[PDB]
Formats: sequence, C-alpha cells, structure tokens
Amino acid sequence: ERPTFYRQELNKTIWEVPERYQNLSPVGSGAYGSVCAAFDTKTGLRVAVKKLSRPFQSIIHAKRTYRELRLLKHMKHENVIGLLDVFTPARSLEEFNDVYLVTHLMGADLNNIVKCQKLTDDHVQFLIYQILRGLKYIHSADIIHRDLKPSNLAVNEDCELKILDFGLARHTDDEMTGYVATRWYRAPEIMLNWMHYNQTVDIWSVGCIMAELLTGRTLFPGTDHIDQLKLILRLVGTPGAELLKKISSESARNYIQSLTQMPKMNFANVFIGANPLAVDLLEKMLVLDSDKRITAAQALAHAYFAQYHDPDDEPVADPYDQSFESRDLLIDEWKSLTYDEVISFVPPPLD
Ligand SMILES: Nc1nccc(-c2c(-c3ccc(F)cc3)ncn2C2CCNCC2)n1
Repeated sequence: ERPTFYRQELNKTIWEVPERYQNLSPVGSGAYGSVCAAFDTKTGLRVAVKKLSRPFQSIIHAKRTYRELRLLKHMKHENVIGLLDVFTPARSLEEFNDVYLVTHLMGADLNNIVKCQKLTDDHVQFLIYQILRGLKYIHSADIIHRDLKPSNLAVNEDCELKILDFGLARHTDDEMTGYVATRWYRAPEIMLNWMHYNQTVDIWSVGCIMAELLTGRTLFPGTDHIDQLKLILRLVGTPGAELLKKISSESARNYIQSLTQMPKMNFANVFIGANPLAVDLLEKMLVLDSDKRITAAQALAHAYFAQYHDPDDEPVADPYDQSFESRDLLIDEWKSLTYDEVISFVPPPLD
C-alpha cells in the first residue's frame, strides 16, 4: 500500500517525497515553507512541491495548514491555482507531522511582464479577463483572495494567467509598512480597517492591477497608509455621507472628515489615450464605496471583454463549506482533520 518514498537532504531541509517526483531543486523558502522544483513522472508536468515548515506547531498553524489544504482541494479552475497532489511520508496519524503540496510550477508572474512598460490593450483585456474569470469562480464559493497583486498572478508565455498565493492562511502583520507594494493594491476600507471587508476588496485590487497594465505605473504607490489614502481619495474623491455612515470606527470617520472634500477625478484625463471601454471599467471597479463596486461576474459581461466573454465558459464553484473557521479545536484536532483530507485526496484526471 502507498507509493515508495525516498529521502534527500536539500539545503538543510530533509525532503521525503514519492519517487514519482524527480530532479528536486530548491527554488525558494520562507514563512510558507520550502518550495522545490521537480519533474512529476506521472503527469509529465514540471511541478512545485511545498514542504510546510512547522505545520502543527500551534493551533494557529494547525488551522492555517488545514485552511490551505481545504482551499487548494476545492479550487478547480484554469485561472486558479490547483492541487495536483498532497502527501505525507507518515505511515499513520501518530507519525503524521509533515505536509507536502504539489501544483504546476509557475515561472513568471504578471510582474515579470508589466515592469517592461505599458502593455497593449489586447493583452490587457486578456490578462484582466482571466483574472476576473478566476475571481468570479473564487467568489461564487464565498472565498475572498484578499491579496491580489501582480506577484500573485502566475503568467505564461501565451499570456495565460493563474491566481495563487491566496490569503486564507497568513495574517498580514507589520508587512504593510512604508513604501511597500504589499499594500499598494489593498482597498482603503481594509487598509485602514474602516469596516469588515467584502469580496469587492478583490475587485478593487484588479482595478489597481488593470490601471498599472495600461499606464505601466503603480496606481497608488503611497509611502505609508495615510499617504496612500490621500492618493486614492484624490482620484476617487472623498467619502460622502452615504459612505461615512458605513464606517464603524468613530476615529476613522473623525479622521476622514478632517480632510478637505474632493470630487472624483475624470478617469479619461488620468488614463490618457486609453480605450474608453477600459476607462469605463476602471471607473466601475475603483469605486470608494465597496457596496457600489462592480462584481467579477458583471465585469466579465462588460463590453471591454467582448472579444473573450463567453457566458457558458465562465464556470462557478461547487458550494464551499468553511464552517470550520468557527470551529475551536486543539492542535491535535486540526492535525487529525488535516490527515483525513491528505489521506482522502483524489488526483485530478489527466489528458
Ligand atoms: N514556484 C512556485 N510555483 C508554483 C507555486 C509556488 C508556491 C506555493 C505552492 C502552493 C501549492 C502547492 F501545491 C505547491 C507550492 N506556495 C508558494 N509559492 C510561491 C508563489 C510565488 N511567490 C513565492 C512563493 N511556487
């Protein structure tokens, strides 16, 4: 029973993976865990194998590990990261302590593309279209990415995009400080935690991304939280009475009102020489009031993606049960919960 494993010390990290994976070669490591590039002899794909660090060292980590396995096991879309395999050398639940995850190796992200300069309108419709397609699928399952930025969109030679590095796990702490790109794409309402966020925060991120693809420049590259909010409000206008009442923090409201009111700028004078349809879409995505922002499913129907929009080919996801988020379990219960999901994984078909 079970495949044969083989262990090899890699840059001070013992990797014990099934032999179907060959030519393992370090490609990065961090707070997520260690990632290795390898050749998967069964699917014929070059893959990325992630060996989580201390997967069950705490209940926060035990839950994190579980939340990511559950999410990766659900995501089944072309434009979204997916699980090709999950395994543990552990013979029994008693010795289960390591979790390795496998997905298609991604080479370049959107970043190793835009930086060059501004992009062609066609490639902008395509890339953004794909982002919105994955998103309509992600949100239809009540999932919020929370961290949509260029570095989190894997892009290939034929401009095919996949959304990865979801939030559902890590908690941004002290990483959003200063002149950092980790924050240039967050909606203002989640950036200063004015209110509890909705999935439209993701739609705000896409507008930021789309704007950058068009101009070739970061839309709101603020040097700190306040400076960035200033950049946003200068373009979108200051909150109105309708919005102000939706902000719980009395301090936030008090701060906001201390600012000299400003009208929404003319997007056609910001994105000079850009397709009127692109401009029209940004105006709909970049709305201060998250309640009035366009939805992924609606964006797709927008005349900007006429060339690619196919209603019958923009699938939604199966219902996604994240009731466990409310569950209070001990380290060992998230651990056993993680084990069953590993144990029960079913590979996606082939070609
Ligand atoms: N090189 C590469 N290619 C594909 C994915 C990743 C990956 C995974 C990951 C996820 C699921 C899985 F099953 C296996 C690995 N977790 C983080 N990253 C990187 C994503 C880009 N920035 C640094 C970390 N890295």
